Amino acid sequence: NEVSERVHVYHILKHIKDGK
Repeated sequence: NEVSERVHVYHILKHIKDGK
């Protein structure tokens, strides 16, 4: 499913790069 796969990959990069 296109919605399920893309939301998962966007949250991993947003939390590590912006948060640290």
